Amino acid sequence: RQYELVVHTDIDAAKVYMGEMGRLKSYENQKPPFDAKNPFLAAVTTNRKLNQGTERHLMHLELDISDSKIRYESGDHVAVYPANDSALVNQLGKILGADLDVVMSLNNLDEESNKKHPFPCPTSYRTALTYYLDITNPPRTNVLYELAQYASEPSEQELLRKMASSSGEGKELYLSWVVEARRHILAILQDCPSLRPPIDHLCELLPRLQAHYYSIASSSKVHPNSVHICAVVVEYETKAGRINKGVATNWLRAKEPVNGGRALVPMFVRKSQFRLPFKATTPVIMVGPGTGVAPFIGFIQERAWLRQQGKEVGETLLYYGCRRSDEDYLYREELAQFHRDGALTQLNVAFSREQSHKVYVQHLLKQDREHLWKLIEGGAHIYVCGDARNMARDVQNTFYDIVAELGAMEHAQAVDYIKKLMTKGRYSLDVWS
Ligand SMILES: Cc1cc2nc3c(=O)[nH]c(=O)nc-3n(C[C@H](O)[C@H](O)[C@H](O)COP(=O)(O)OP(=O)(O)OC[C@H]3O[C@@H](n4cnc5c(N)ncnc54)[C@H](O)[C@@H]3O)c2cc1C
Repeated sequence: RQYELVVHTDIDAAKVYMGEMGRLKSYENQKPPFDAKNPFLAAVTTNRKLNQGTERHLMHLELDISDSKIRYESGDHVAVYPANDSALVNQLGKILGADLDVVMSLNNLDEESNKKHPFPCPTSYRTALTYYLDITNPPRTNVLYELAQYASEPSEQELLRKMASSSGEGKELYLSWVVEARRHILAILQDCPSLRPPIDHLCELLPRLQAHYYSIASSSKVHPNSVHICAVVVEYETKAGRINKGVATNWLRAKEPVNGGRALVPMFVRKSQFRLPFKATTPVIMVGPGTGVAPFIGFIQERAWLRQQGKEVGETLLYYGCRRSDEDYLYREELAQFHRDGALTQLNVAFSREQSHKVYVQHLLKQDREHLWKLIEGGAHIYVCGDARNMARDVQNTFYDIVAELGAMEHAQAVDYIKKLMTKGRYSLDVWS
């Protein structure tokens, strides 16, 4: 293996990592500048449910960044360093027969290597499993390969070796049993009960818990000291009878502003190129169904603020979409108000499940082809946010058709027309999977 275990049975508390990603005690003793290595622990001042129905949980959070000196603009992303579910960590410690509160360090056997440890050390197994390791995604084949030796029941050891191998059947079993069944490490330990790996080796094998990104849903012109997040919680039943929970979204959902004690979220801002036009008079066309509406809430807040200040602001159009108006229409109240006040020139919403067939944002775009062409020819900026798997492409193709038709040009010329808009920064995307 790559690291050797050094147990610290008599270490001073002040020398022990408790979840910080960078410098020891940086989470507790907060000093700017705040960035990825020194994230700001923002207090959650608001955490509320956005959707009307109960099929899913969509939430709006407001993170207090006052005194952080952090600067941001609508369009930027906010990264958060989440924590795993404490109950899940507890289950892992129990099934492994390990004392999670043991403080230790895993040191690279190669004393010259720049990578001295697998994560911040010294630290306890509980802390590592909570803040530093990924214990929810399907383990890679290499992890299964190393774990097989620890399964004392021959049949289970054979199963693990098979799924970690390159045999035809082995690959199909891994695909269905680990990947498709979404079996995380605890699920594997439960389904192969003879598997008893030492916790320190397990901590060396698992991947690191990663920062998760969200599109800031506020304008710094309106909320300079608060960063807002709009997110859908990930929670589903697996094909193995278990309930899997997305790490960051369930961690955020549990952040109660609230005995007192503020709910803190370690975060940092990652600058993007997704930006409103330099001139407020320039029109904007925003397309963002579902949580893709996130950055546009900030855009609209900003355009509304500018109008309120007394500045001239161009047309501001939003093409939003949800399943049902009484199920998951995000920011329905806020958007209605912005429209009523004139901040939002047009509020076009596609309710995809209110009829037998699908009605999506691109259907509304095409039906508004005339005005959209007028706006585009006039210098308007187009923005698309949300699903990158199909929505983004479908929307792009719709703009191709609009330009080809009303622009009286061939598809090829339409593609070049849109591509030039992208190079000129007039067609921007903020999509994810
Ligand atoms: C630049 C950028 C901006 C983003 N902005 C936003 C935003 O504004 N709002 C927002 O809500 N999200 C946003 N996301 C998505 C966000 O970063 C997270 O991926 C999402 O919140 C899920 O994280 P999690 O920690 O809860 O899930 P994780 O624990 O990371 O788990 C996610 C994984 O679970 C699996 N999964 C999810 N649902 C199912 C299912 N039904 N069945 C089987 N497997 C499933 C997939 O393999 C998925 O990759 C953005 C992503 C990027 C890259």
